[PDB]
Amino acid sequence: MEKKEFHIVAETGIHARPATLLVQTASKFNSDINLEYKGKSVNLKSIMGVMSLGVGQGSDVTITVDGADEAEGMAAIVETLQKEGLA
Repeated sequence: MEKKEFHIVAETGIHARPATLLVQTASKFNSDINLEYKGKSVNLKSIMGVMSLGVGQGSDVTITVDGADEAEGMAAIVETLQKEGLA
């Protein structure tokens, strides 16, 4: 299991295209991937879950990756957050 904290700085927060690309990336892995904000956790492979969380600019979030491809899954997520300018 891998866990990492991130501070969201995009003006859009996790919404619109930045949110869809993130979920698409998460969806490529077999591990369980969860996003947690202010104590509530959602499946990062679910666009509905992510939208329900309502993560805006300045938010502190935690991502947990747990499974057979968790090393490359966490790495890919870190890469994607930085490439999209989310965190």
